[PDB]
Amino acid sequence: EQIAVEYPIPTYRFVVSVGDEQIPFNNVSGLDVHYDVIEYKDGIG
Amino acid sequence: AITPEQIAVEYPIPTYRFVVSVGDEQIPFNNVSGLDVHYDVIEYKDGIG
Repeated sequence: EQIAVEYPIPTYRFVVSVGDEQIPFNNVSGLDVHYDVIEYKDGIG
Repeated sequence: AITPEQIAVEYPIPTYRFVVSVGDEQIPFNNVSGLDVHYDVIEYKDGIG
């Protein structure tokens, strides 16, 4: 009983601080982590 | 309509799947090359052609 449901956080409820001061921004993007892929192949498969 | 046996019999073989044995042991490898046979050429010319 009492199934609990949670919804994701809205995207507009964010606060940005640069250095040690808070600056009201309008849009922040690009916080991505990217790793290269190294591949090695042998003759036997 | 071509069956896999027909491909095994008549089609050419690719060059990416191979096994290498060194002495009495098998060692995986990434690239093998240089398996060439070369002969020298001996020439002799006559005065009449």
